[PDB]
Amino acid sequence: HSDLTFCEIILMEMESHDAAWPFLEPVNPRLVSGYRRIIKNPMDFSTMRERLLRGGYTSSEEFAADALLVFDNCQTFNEDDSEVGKAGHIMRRFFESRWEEFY
Ligand SMILES: NC1CCN(C(=O)c2ccc(=O)[nH]c2)CC1
Repeated sequence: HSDLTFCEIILMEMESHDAAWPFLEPVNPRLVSGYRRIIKNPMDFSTMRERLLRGGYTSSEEFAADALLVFDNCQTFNEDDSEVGKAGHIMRRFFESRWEEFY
């Protein structure tokens, strides 16, 4: 129970983060040229919210995997100095910090 409750705590805190804006909704490949081709497994906070709400995480590890996928995707598609990339670095470091401060 504590696994998914912390997952809920951190997910809520990421969803409400100032730097969360590139990750609140799935990237729309029709608006982002090359995204479909470059990013094999899209992931975003709302998709993680949907899976978490639907009970779809077996362990806290799977939730962390989806989160890390959000940020791996971000770093794969965006320059580190891009606005989305910079936000992704803030969000990634935030996630890793929060994750480690519990686990
Ligand atoms: N509604 C938001 C605004 C724009 N937005 C991006 O531009 C983006 C995010 C991640 C990425 O990898 N590439 C582009 C995220 C969705």
